[PDB]
Amino acid sequence: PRWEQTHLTYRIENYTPDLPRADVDHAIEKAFQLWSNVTPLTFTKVSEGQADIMISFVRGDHRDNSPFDGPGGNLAHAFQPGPGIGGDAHFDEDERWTNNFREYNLHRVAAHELGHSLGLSHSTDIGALMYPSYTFSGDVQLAQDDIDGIQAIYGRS
Ligand SMILES: CNC(=O)[C@H](Cc1ccccc1)NC(=O)[C@@H](CC(=O)NO)CC(C)C
Ligand SMILES: [Ca+2]
Ligand SMILES: [Zn+2]
Ligand SMILES: [Zn+2]
Repeated sequence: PRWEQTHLTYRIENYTPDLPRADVDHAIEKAFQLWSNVTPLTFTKVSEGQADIMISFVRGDHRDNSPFDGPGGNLAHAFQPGPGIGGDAHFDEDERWTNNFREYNLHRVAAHELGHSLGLSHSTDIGALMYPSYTFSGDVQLAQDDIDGIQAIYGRS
């Protein structure tokens, strides 16, 4: 599954009160930048309307078939490209979201969920952003496995 268009939009529907709004926007815009730096994709943030990728902070049963589970456990989930909810990213509001090394760094999680929004599955490489359990090294960057995977779907910049 992949997006047919290379110019996509996203919208942050709501925000967690754990961080100032600017920090949430920054964390999300930098996560998209990681993926657009190695592919021909471009991302535009819209303030209203329906976007290709809708991001929201929600808790427990939130109208999809994957209810959240409170603090810890699953931290966020996303949907592969497609119509409707395809591409959407949901972050569990019951977690403590940070901008530093304390669990759990929003930018680090957003980088992994947007990989799913673009069509990636999980990696078996512990240094990869797409590994299935959270890791935080201090500096969020794509690993070779991450680069290889997204360029296999959209080509290289
Ligand atoms: C601290 N929680 C985790 O690391 C759990 C796995 C886990 C669950 C129970 C106990 C130990 C580990 N992983 C997730 O939340 C992932 C779910 C997911 O893949 N979304 O796309 C997202 C992270 C990789 C950012
Ligand atoms: Ca949780
Ligand atoms: Zn959800
Ligand atoms: Zn995942």
